[PDB]
Amino acid sequence: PIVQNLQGQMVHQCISPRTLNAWVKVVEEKAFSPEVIPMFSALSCGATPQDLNTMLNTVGGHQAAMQMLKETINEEAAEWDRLHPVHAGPIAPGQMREPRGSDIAGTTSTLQEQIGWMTHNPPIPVGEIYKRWIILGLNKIVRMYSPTSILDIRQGPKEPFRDYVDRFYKTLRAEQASAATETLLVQNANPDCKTILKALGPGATLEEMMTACQ
Amino acid sequence: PIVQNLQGQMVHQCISPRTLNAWVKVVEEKAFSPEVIPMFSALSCGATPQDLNTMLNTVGGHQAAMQMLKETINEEAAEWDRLHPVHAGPIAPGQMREPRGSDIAGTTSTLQEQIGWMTHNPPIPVGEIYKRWIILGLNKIVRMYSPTSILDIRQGPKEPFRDYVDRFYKTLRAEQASQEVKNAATETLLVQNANPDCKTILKALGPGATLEEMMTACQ
Amino acid sequence: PIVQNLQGQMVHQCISPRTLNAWVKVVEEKAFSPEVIPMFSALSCGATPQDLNTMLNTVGGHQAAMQMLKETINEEAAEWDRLHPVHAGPIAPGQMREPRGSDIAGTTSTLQEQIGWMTHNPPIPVGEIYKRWIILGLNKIVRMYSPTSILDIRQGPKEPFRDYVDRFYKTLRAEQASAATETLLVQNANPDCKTILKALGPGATLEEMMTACQ
Amino acid sequence: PIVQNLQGQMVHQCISPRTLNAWVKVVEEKAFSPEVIPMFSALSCGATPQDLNTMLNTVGGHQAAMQMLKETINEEAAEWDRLHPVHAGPIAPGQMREPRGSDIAGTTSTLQEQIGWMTHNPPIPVGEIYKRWIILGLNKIVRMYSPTSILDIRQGPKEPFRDYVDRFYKTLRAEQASQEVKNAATETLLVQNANPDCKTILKALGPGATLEEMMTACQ
Amino acid sequence: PIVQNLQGQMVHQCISPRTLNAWVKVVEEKAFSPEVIPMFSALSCGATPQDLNTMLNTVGGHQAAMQMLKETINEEAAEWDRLHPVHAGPIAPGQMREPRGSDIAGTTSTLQEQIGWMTHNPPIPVGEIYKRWIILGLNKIVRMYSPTSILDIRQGPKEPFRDYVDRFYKTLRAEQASQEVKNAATETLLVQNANPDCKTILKALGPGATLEEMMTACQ
Amino acid sequence: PIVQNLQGQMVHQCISPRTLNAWVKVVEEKAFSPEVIPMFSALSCGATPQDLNTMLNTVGGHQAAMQMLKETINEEAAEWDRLHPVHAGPIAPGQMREPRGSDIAGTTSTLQEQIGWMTHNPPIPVGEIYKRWIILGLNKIVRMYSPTSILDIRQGPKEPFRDYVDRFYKTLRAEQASAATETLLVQNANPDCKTILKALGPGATLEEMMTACQ
Ligand SMILES: C[C@@H]1CN(c2ccc3c(=O)n(-c4ccc(Cl)c5c(NS(C)(=O)=O)nn(C)c45)c([C@H](Cc4cc(F)cc(F)c4)NC(=O)Cn4nc(C(F)F)c5c4C(F)(F)[C@@H]4C[C@H]54)nc3c2)C[C@H](C)O1
Ligand SMILES: C[C@@H]1CN(c2ccc3c(=O)n(-c4ccc(Cl)c5c(NS(C)(=O)=O)nn(C)c45)c([C@H](Cc4cc(F)cc(F)c4)NC(=O)Cn4nc(C(F)F)c5c4C(F)(F)[C@@H]4C[C@H]54)nc3c2)C[C@H](C)O1
Ligand SMILES: C[C@@H]1CN(c2ccc3c(=O)n(-c4ccc(Cl)c5c(NS(C)(=O)=O)nn(C)c45)c([C@H](Cc4cc(F)cc(F)c4)NC(=O)Cn4nc(C(F)F)c5c4C(F)(F)[C@@H]4C[C@H]54)nc3c2)C[C@H](C)O1
Ligand SMILES: C[C@@H]1CN(c2ccc3c(=O)n(-c4ccc(Cl)c5c(NS(C)(=O)=O)nn(C)c45)c([C@H](Cc4cc(F)cc(F)c4)NC(=O)Cn4nc(C(F)F)c5c4C(F)(F)[C@@H]4C[C@H]54)nc3c2)C[C@H](C)O1
Ligand SMILES: C[C@@H]1CN(c2ccc3c(=O)n(-c4ccc(Cl)c5c(NS(C)(=O)=O)nn(C)c45)c([C@H](Cc4cc(F)cc(F)c4)NC(=O)Cn4nc(C(F)F)c5c4C(F)(F)[C@@H]4C[C@H]54)nc3c2)C[C@H](C)O1
Ligand SMILES: C[C@@H]1CN(c2ccc3c(=O)n(-c4ccc(Cl)c5c(NS(C)(=O)=O)nn(C)c45)c([C@H](Cc4cc(F)cc(F)c4)NC(=O)Cn4nc(C(F)F)c5c4C(F)(F)[C@@H]4C[C@H]54)nc3c2)C[C@H](C)O1
Repeated sequence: PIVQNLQGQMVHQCISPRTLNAWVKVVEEKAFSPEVIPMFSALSCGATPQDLNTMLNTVGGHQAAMQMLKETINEEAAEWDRLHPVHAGPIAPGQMREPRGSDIAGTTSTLQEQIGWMTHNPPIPVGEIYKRWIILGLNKIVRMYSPTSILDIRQGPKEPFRDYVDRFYKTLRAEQASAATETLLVQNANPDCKTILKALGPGATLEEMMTACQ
Repeated sequence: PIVQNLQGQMVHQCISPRTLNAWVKVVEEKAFSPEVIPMFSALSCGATPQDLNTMLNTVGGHQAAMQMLKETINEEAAEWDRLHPVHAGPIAPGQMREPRGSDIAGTTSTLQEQIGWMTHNPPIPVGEIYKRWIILGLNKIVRMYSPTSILDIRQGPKEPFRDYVDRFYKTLRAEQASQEVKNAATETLLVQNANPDCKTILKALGPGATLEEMMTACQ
Repeated sequence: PIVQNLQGQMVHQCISPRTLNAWVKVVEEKAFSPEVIPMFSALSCGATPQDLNTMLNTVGGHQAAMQMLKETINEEAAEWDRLHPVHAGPIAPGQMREPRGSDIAGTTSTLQEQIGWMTHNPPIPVGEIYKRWIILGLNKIVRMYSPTSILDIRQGPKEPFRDYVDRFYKTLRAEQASAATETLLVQNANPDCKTILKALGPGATLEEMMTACQ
Repeated sequence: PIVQNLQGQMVHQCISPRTLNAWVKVVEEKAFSPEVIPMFSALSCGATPQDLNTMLNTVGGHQAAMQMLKETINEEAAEWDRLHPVHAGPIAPGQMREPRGSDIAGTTSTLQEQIGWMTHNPPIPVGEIYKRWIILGLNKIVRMYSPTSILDIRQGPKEPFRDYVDRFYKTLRAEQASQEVKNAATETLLVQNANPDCKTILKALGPGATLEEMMTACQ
Repeated sequence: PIVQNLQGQMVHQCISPRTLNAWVKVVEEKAFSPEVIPMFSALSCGATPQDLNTMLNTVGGHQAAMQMLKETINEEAAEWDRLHPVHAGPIAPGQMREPRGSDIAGTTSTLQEQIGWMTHNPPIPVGEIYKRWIILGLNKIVRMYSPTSILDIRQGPKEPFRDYVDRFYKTLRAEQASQEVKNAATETLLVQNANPDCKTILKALGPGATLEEMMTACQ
Repeated sequence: PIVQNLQGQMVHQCISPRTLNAWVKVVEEKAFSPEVIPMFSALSCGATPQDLNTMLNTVGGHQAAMQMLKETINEEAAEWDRLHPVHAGPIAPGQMREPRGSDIAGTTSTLQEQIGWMTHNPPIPVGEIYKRWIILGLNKIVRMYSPTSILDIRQGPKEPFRDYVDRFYKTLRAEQASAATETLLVQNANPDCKTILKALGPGATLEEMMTACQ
């Protein structure tokens, strides 16, 4: 990653073994549960495109997801190239070239070039641009890996309301990855709780609803 | 988080994997037992709003509690906006804007804006303001997750007094109430709901006895 | 805590996750065995009152003990207020106020005020004062949690002398938490060892005693 | 490894126990699954040739693979010597010599010589050159350890499409081939070797469908 | 402990949780096997007397050994006071006092006094002096905890020579004796107490054979 | 160890608990498998003779090996003393003395003297000299602990060639610790693989051999 040293300057630092392992293990433990995306984003704080590729290349399995991710990255990179076409020809000696999409993804750029862009004045934040594309792709994967539509999360006749609400927002977390939808919560409650929730009224907070269905 | 460097400057530092994992694991292990709140507050020392959202977003499960937390944050943010309204209309290009409640919550503000506020002179401590809101929400969650009411904690006939007092204060710790209200609950209930053998001993010590004296006398 | 940076100045630092976890785990593993007190004192090196309250608030269970601790703190704080009463009235603009007992305990003081006291020239070491009160209370808890009086640690007829001595000083550790008492060691030995210890003489070292009863 | 200090200088630092253990454990856990290569490259960030040899020498078992690695290194070192021959004959006493391939591999060079090359102005990045050789050797090993050929990955009649695509790209990941060759293999095989029900759905999407569209359609 | 900072000054640093835990765990795992002593000495690198007491006080159990340690410390402290008596009578207010044995042991000295002595110019290394006393006490404890005497280590009839030599030097390592005495024990016992088949082979090598030659010959 | 601080100067640092534990655990897990030697050498980066003695004194068991190591060290130290005899007599006040072999081994030198030698201009690298002697001794131990001669690693009739090659080079690793020997690999292969390897020809790489015997 690129971070600040004790002195105040922006310098490259190796990715730490702790970071590497934490990322591999969260995917081993949780696959593409929604909380894997904020974990990715935090563990890639300050990352270069090289570091982002390292993180993704160390995922064990899930290679269909990783190919979908590559396809998303290539779509965003094409849009980048359409918005920011690069000068064709040899670049001036010693000077910074403009990054294309495959440079942002770390495929056609060197680490030194990535550092140059990310620390230039003004900077071209190629790590953050690439991370945005990766997170867009990972949100698609989350939604796809979600096993159940929110329309089908419905409270069982013996199911505690809190357990139902947990299932509902766990599912909505994934489904929304990539408003009124939350009104399904009352619609999909069981008859005893729905009767209580309807008499409660429509301005009730979730806390009020959960207390009333205790 | 924001930390001091050797030049004396306050600067951004990435949240550590150790911190991230520690928070996820405390919720895995303890759910919303009362000690989760002080652990959250300490693990979020120096946190930006971004970092606070990262910590909450990484909680596994408990999504009903997380939605309740979001509703508490929105309530506090609305009160912030009532107390500290931001003057409407475009502002001078290139200058620092004033944060509204959704800025403090990290929803409508960038990291750079959060750093700018937190290191301004004088600082606008948006991380600490948001943390206060989150802690208010967690207090509500701990009360809701508590499986026992303090009125139902009564000493068993074969129950050691220390075990009863442990249950009593475990339950009271999770209630949401001022210390004045909590300590009044103790004056009203603790001796009253001891078992007959212990209660006769405790009444003889008088209303001035310390807990140490009560526990030693019932050992 | 407040510690020295690489440069030589006293600054506030966040409590580390490692410290937080170590403290919670020693209480989970050992409850109020005597060695928990020196572990507390070392893990709270440099602590502010805020940090000390953090450490205590993260203890799982043992809430009767924690209430006893609060009562001890309030007694010491009252004694503080009796010895160091604070000026009544508004304090001069920009100047340091005097801490009362509830300020030392972190209840009515801010972190910034705690830092100010602890780094002032001369300092008011409110972290160390509060830690003394906490350790006084924890020593009371240790003694109370001790299951057996030292008078009742008596060597069994088949019990190796070393195992007995281990039980004796384990118990004395807790009982003394808050001289001649150690002469109980010979008094409470079994007949075969007592016969050997008495013939050894009264100046014997523990090593000499243990060797002789091997 | 070589790292920057506060005076801005590049200086040697000892390899950490955490790094050493992380590498030994990834080989223990994953053997030569493809992700071992990116993990090796990241854990050897800033490595000298000495450090690279330390990492390889600490691998437990897999000594046939390690001997194959040494043979690849010797092949690359010979090509280095053909492209960049070192002028024969004694050189000026006290001056920096030019590295030959066995110097880059850490066999005939001292640590001090490696530091000298890596921090020279301009640098001779012998750690990065050796690492490239090692990665070429590991690519060969991963292909050899792969238990399946991409031609034998065919969807089972009861196999979820996502599980089949996972197997397909797990296998393709281990093959040693340009991305052009690998993606041609996909165009030639992935739909062709789907099971009848999935294949009829995929053919109807057309050759332009994305993998997301294919996987969603076969769910 | 006392450590160097960037300004070149020796300054106090808090004992780390990692150090604390490492020491408690080595005693949990190994009790007073001989390697506990070098581990104690290394983990107490730079320690003040306060830190040394912290380490000892955190040992779980083994309180007979801990009391023996205190008695050894008091013996050494008394010898310190005989060799380096502190002039009696009040001293100049505000100046550094001289440490007596109980000051070195951390009992009658403050942390500030310990820092003052250890960083004085010239230093009075009270941490190192106390550590020497503790190590003398631990040497006694290791000898006492050893379950075997070197006279009772004799090779079994089916016992590999290497296993016998391992037992022999494990036992000798725990004895409390100069290296001269220990190596004389080896010359007197090791070959003598080998089993008949090994003993005939070892006698033929002669009294000049190395242990490597003895072990290779009896393999 | 002696290492560089953030500022660029060579200073003594305590051995870390992590290093201490890693070394003890690799010997617990692997005894004297060949990879223990490169692990030792890396974990002792920058070590003083004191630190090297610490590392060896913390090995659990294997005390016959450790005595063999001491005997190797004493042989190398005697050779040192023969090559670099020290001045007999009192050394000049305030000046550096010359190390003898037992000084290099940490037996008759203080830590301060070790630091002085290792940081002098020019330096006497007593840590590295001692480490060389230790590694010479550890290589002897590896070879001795190896259970099987390379002459006796022979492929079974049903044994996969890769598994045989693994056994062969695992054994050669240890045997060589302290060229044509690798031609035993074809000699010691089973009849089916030997037939294939001989028809392959004599210039084949190991990769070619392993592929052909798949
Ligand atoms: C000498 C150094 C070079 N070091 C480099 C250098 C550059 C790149 C580098 O640039 N990228 C890189 C980034 C972004 C794009 Cl879009 C491309 C790209 N686009 S393309 C021409 O259309 O295929 N090609 N590459 C190479 C891209 C990649 C990507 C990263 C990735 C992106 C993703 F989204 C999902 C991920 F898991 C990983 N890794 C792969 O691709 C690996 N892989 N291989 C196959 C094929 F066998 F089936 C498959 C993958 C897979 F992605 F895992 C997925 C299952 C399918 N690694 C690299 C590694 C590695 C080191 C060990 O030594
Ligand atoms: C590109 C970056 C951007 N990165 C950002 C940026 C900004 C915000 C960011 O600002 N916030 C944020 C903070 C505070 C407020 Cl009040 C709001 C808000 N108020 S609102 C319009 O009324 O819905 N909206 N958001 C987005 C808010 C949040 C909150 C945080 C949270 C607050 C809480 F209290 C409890 C928590 F566990 C987590 N996370 C969510 O909301 C996720 N979530 N989704 C649903 C729904 F799908 F089912 C549910 C949650 C849930 F909260 F967990 C709860 C179960 C219900 N994350 C963010 C992430 C993520 C990263 C991977 O990539
Ligand atoms: C916004 C911030 C504010 N952050 C603060 C700020 C201030 C204080 C802060 O000042 N203190 C604090 C310090 C010292 C004193 Cl004496 C008092 C005090 N004296 S009093 C008016 O007589 O009750 N009141 N308080 C609040 C005191 C405390 C004490 C500490 C403690 C002292 C003890 F000795 C034993 C401990 F385990 C913990 N924690 C509690 O009290 C918690 N608690 N609650 C009950 C009640 F439900 F049953 C019980 C406890 C219990 F102690 F555990 C025990 C079982 C009984 N935490 C605080 C937390 C928390 C953070 C998450 O967000
Ligand atoms: C005093 C110090 C010196 N410290 C040094 C110094 C220099 C080198 C050093 O330079 N290299 C080094 C690097 C690159 C090349 Cl190509 C050569 C080379 N080419 S060659 C003349 O053709 O054999 N020889 N060496 C020594 C090379 C090596 C290589 C590294 C390696 C490369 C690889 F690719 C795969 C690996 F796992 C490890 N380690 C080995 O070789 C060990 N080994 N031994 C045998 C044989 F016994 F059975 C086998 C191995 C094996 F490789 F594991 C494989 C199973 C076969 N270690 C070194 C160690 C060790 C320390 C403890 O103390
Ligand atoms: C306010 C702070 C003050 N903090 C201090 C301050 C000072 C000292 C401090 O100075 N020392 C200290 C150092 C050296 C000497 Cl020789 C003495 C001494 N000599 S004496 C007058 O003859 O008894 N007295 N003390 C207090 C000494 C000790 C010693 C250390 C020790 C030395 C040993 F060798 C073996 C050890 F395991 C530990 N710890 C004990 O003694 C505890 N203990 N108690 C008993 C008895 F109850 F059963 C027993 C022990 C025992 F030692 F474990 C052993 C089983 C017998 N701790 C201290 C703690 C503790 C913190 C939580 O809060
Ligand atoms: C006050 C400080 C002093 N601190 C010191 C200071 C100095 C030295 C110090 O100098 N060395 C030291 C270094 C090198 C040499 Cl060659 C000698 C030496 N040569 S000799 C006169 O011929 O015996 N004597 N010593 C003391 C030497 C040693 C060696 C190291 C070692 C070298 C080896 F190769 C293999 C190892 F495992 C360890 N440790 C031992 O010897 C321990 N030991 N004891 C016996 C005996 F009981 F059976 C046996 C060992 C054994 F080695 F393990 C092996 C099983 C046989 N430790 C020391 C510790 C320890 C601390 C806790 O407190």
